[PDB]
Amino acid sequence: QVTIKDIEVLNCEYGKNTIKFLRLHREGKKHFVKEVEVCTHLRLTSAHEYLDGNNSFVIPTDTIKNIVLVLAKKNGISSIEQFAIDICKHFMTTFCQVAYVKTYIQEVPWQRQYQNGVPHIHSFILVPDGIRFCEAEQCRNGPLVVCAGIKDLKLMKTTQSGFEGFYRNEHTTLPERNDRILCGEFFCKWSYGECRDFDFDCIWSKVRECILEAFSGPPDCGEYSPSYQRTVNCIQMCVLSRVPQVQVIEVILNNNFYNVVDMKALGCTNDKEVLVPVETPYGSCACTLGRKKYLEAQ
Amino acid sequence: ASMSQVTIKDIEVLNCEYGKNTIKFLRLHREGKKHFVKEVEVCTHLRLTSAHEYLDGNNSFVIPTDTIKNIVLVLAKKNGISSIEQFAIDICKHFMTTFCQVAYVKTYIQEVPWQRQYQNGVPHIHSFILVPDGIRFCEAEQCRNGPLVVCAGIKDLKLMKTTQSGFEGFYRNEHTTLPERNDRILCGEFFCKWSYGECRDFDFDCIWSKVRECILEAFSGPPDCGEYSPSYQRTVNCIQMCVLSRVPQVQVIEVILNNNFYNVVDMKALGCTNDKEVLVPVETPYGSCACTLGRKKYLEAQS
Amino acid sequence: VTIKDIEVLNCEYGKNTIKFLRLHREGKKHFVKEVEVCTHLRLTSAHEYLDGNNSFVIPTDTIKNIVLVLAKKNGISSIEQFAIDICKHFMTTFCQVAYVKTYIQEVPWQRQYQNGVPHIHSFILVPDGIRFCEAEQCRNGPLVVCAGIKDLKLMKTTQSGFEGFYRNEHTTLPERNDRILCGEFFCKWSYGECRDFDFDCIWSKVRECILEAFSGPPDCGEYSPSYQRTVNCIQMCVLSRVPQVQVIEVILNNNFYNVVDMKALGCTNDKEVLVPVETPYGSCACTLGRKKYLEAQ
Amino acid sequence: VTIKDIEVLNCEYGKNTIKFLRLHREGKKHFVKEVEVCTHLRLTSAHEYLDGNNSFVIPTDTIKNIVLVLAKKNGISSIEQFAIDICKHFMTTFCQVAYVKTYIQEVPWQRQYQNGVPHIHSFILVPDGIRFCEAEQCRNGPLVVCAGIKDLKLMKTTQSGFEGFYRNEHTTLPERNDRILCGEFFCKWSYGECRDFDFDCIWSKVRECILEAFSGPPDCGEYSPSYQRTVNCIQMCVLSRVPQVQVIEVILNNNFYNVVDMKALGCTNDKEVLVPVETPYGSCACTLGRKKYLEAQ
Ligand SMILES: O=c1[nH]c(=O)c2nn[nH]c2[nH]1
Ligand SMILES: O=c1[nH]c(=O)c2nn[nH]c2[nH]1
Ligand SMILES: O=c1[nH]c(=O)c2nn[nH]c2[nH]1
Ligand SMILES: O=c1[nH]c(=O)c2nn[nH]c2[nH]1
Ligand SMILES: [Cl-]
Ligand SMILES: [Cl-]
Ligand SMILES: [Cl-]
Ligand SMILES: [Cl-]
Ligand SMILES: [Cl-]
Ligand SMILES: [Cl-]
Ligand SMILES: [Cl-]
Ligand SMILES: [Cl-]
Ligand SMILES: [Cl-]
Ligand SMILES: [Cl-]
Repeated sequence: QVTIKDIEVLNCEYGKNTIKFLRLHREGKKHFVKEVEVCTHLRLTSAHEYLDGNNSFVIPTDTIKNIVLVLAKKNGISSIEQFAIDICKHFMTTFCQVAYVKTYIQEVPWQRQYQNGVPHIHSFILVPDGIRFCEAEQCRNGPLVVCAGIKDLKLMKTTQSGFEGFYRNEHTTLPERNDRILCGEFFCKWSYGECRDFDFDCIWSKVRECILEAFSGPPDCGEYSPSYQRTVNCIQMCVLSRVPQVQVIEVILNNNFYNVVDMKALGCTNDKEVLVPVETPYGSCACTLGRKKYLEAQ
Repeated sequence: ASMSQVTIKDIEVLNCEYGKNTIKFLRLHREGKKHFVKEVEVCTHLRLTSAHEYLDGNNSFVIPTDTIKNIVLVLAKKNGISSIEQFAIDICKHFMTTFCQVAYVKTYIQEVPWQRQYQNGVPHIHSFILVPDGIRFCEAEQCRNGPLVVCAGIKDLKLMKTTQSGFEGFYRNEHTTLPERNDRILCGEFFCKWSYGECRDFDFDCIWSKVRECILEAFSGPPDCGEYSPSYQRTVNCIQMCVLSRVPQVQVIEVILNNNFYNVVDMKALGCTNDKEVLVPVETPYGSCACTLGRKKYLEAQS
Repeated sequence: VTIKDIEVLNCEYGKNTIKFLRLHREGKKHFVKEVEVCTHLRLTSAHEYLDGNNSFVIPTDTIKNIVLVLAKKNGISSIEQFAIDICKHFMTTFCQVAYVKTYIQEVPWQRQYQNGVPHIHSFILVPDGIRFCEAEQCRNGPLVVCAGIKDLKLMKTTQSGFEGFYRNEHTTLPERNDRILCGEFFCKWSYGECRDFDFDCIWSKVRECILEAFSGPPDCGEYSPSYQRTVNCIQMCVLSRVPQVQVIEVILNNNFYNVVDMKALGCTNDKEVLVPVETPYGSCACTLGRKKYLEAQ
Repeated sequence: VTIKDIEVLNCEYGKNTIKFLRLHREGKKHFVKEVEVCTHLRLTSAHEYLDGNNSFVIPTDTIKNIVLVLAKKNGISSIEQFAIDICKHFMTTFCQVAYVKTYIQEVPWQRQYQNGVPHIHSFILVPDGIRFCEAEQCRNGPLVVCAGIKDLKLMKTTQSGFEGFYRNEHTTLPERNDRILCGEFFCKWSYGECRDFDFDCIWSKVRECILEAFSGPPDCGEYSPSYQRTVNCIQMCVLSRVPQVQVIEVILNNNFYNVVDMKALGCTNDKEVLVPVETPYGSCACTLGRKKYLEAQ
């Protein structure tokens, strides 16, 4: 005889997803664009809309959309991180029924066109070299926490990669390799915690450079990777060493193996000339590192 | 910093996880001329008892993701697949009993929805058609020395009712332009996931089917009149309470409803009168709501 | 380089992915037809391209408005009749239209049932092959109607092989008399100008022919010596059983299911565990027409 | 219904999505060309379909093997030359082949740079337009080569309108002399049989013409009176500046950006916040050819 008495609400969450818009800014003839996709989710201090059919405290998801568009118009978007902070602060300062707010934003990667070294006043091209995103979240009476990241970042090096000295058992057929293609799709996300004493765009760029440089090694010789997992650690340690603002960094590496096609039966000798990617199944590894000092201090 | 560099000393590993994703295969079973298929997609992830592969470049304890794939295929061949839940349990148990360096294993499985073809009510011995009316999945996970926990679910389940839906009496402020509505199309894409915890005294396929029926029936109401929904959130609660009322084996149920609004096109400027005849779906932006309900007795009984 | 040096070989424009649901009520009982419509025009002039002169251009926005107005005024008895109505509207209304093509696909909503009782107003999405149609007309030429089914995925676990094929120095494929036959089908058939029949009944009849020819009889099935032969069996079955079909195109995109070699893993895979190859993939395509219909042009 | 009553209008088969990377080393410096290849054949007979006789069928598996062997033996100087090599191989090797078509697209790997210094062996995926080419040949006919760029998304925030279009009772679109012009481009051009040039240099030249004609000069831009006129400006720019292009097809799929009405929200939106409409969407397409090239057939 199952009633509300027997049942606990563990979690209730709602929001508006994929709010797409472009913020246009004009300085005379020169146009500036920031196109974004925004998700904003709320947890309310009550669940009457679920438990009783009573919508009294529910802010319509339509109103969440309107608030995002109004703030874009009124505040502009200097950085997606500042815009995410503004949205979270709006919900927390305005609505007592909001226990928690989270805003996710990703940039549409528009770049200004150039003709013969001259930047175009109002013409752009889509150049996805890794999607910039950020995330702000706040519990009522808790810290406002900001994360930034880069996803759908596909990096490949054609050498200075192996995987040797791994655990062997009766189901292990993988050969030892000291030369292979290292191809990874990266999801990288880092927390600034509460710190905001810096330029969000400059620090995002600095973290991106650390990820590319740690992945590749120096351009004249590169650097040997003994595993996907070690490359993830090199990226994380490089970011933490060079960017003090990063408190916690998560890196997910989804890899594609490139197989040297055996062409003996086709009367041919394939000396790492023709390689076929395996898209599925695929390996993943994931690590989150945090500074001892930041975790201790809570 | 006051250091030119962080070292292992300054850093904590909060999480390390690796695995094999999208292991696709079909398990074929023959009873004379009659063929039976189970095609699945499997993901298996491990956490090891150390992170030396990350911290030191030492792969001694790393089970190749290739070996994870080989083990999944061997177990499919040796054990068969009576249910994806039993197969996920078998995979988790294999990793825990075989590899001392495994601290944690998680197996996710989804079924390719093959249905046997029929001609004039007669089942075909060996011919199938793909019919995605909601993707069946399950998830098993175990910490070393902890419970083996099994969840089942259905995702990409798209349900629509053309009436008996409104949203009224919501909070109003200066940015609220949404009108009150007591008649609209309720169109939802559902993700539903439920925990059996450690309980296994039942047929996984029969109970999965029972939960699916509860979801469709609670969404729709009775076939002769339906049932009024005063919000997406209330419909989620009706689905959850229906499952919890009718299926004692479900301890915890999560439901996510991603909705599409269908707008009655204003056709006045085109010289005609649209009386809820032509409606245009809004795919983005879209609303979502999510609720997880659990039995007090099951949650209490854990620590 | 000027207008003088250049020929316009082709000019075409239109509105894509017009999505809407047409709701019809018979008391408490609701009926839905949700569709995605594309409508394309060729104009008798290209001044909008060649001179920057939009005088004859029907805005793509107007194409959308016309599709929605016709849905409201006429209803949708069948997507084929709706595609005919759209093509006729553009041809009879706009002298600047040289050519119109309307593509329509159905969102595959099915009415929910509880204990064998149909629900008055509740539906579930069941994509077991997308129904579509295409109507096209050149100015004062025939209005031609095609219907079809795409994203139709059929699989049989035996009664399939591929043997006796051409061998050369780059041919490693073994002969096989037992394999899984798994195909994603695109099927499209022309009624030409004929309209003396129920579009929904004939569509259903063609779908049944495709499933039955693919599968063979349910007690024993039927051996397929190639993907290409299975395509021919489907086409000949449709042409035999559905006189209204004049021309039928079938595309079969196949997935090979490989019996995993498990010798190195210390066991024996007797066609028990098979791994699908999604890419690269084989395709074959055939279009058959009735002599009578082709001759009579 | 038998073979007697039916004509085969078309038979075609092939291998789709052959993915591989061709690696080339000059000491420490690595060069990559990763491609996706489709190769389709029409055979001189249809016995595999009509009779269940596979004697002349080249397995699609052999098509894959041939593509990989040619990549290994010849390298890939350009995807156009590789597509030519594949077509020539099938025509010279197999007398049962009536027709061959090879489609190739590049995976857009770019070499990584650190402060202007190229990395010897490290790359990043940067899809700013997918490069493709297509070669086709009928037995005893010319080997024809086309090159192109697709999924090219360009946007300008002004110097775009659409005015003076045809009005009727279903036309609600207002006249506009200022709007965002946002287009996803598919561009494809024919060299015909001509091959007296560097395929990579000419591809780059055509890409620059497309960007420059779309944008106009960087200090003022150039007014577009329609999507259709912008397509014409791109085509005429390519034809003016690249003599090797004989025929050019351009498809523009547009997204309208709507200035959100914010009056009800107590706000004044002066082209500050714009929401893109992804569906439905307008398209226009034009193919232009040189008189000289078309006449000379
Ligand atoms: O670097 C690697 N890490 C792994 O865990 C793995 N498994 N197979 N190959 C691999 N390579
Ligand atoms: O049922 C509804 N719940 C919501 O939270 C909501 N927001 N806008 N419309 C809505 N409808
Ligand atoms: O039935 C088949 N037809 C083909 O053309 C083919 N090519 N490889 N395998 C094949 N199987
Ligand atoms: O430039 C344009 N061309 C068209 O054909 C059109 N239709 N609506 N808007 C349009 N804009
Ligand atoms: Cl540029
Ligand atoms: Cl290798
Ligand atoms: Cl530190
Ligand atoms: Cl069936
Ligand atoms: Cl049902
Ligand atoms: Cl068998
Ligand atoms: Cl086989
Ligand atoms: Cl006939
Ligand atoms: Cl770079
Ligand atoms: Cl505008």
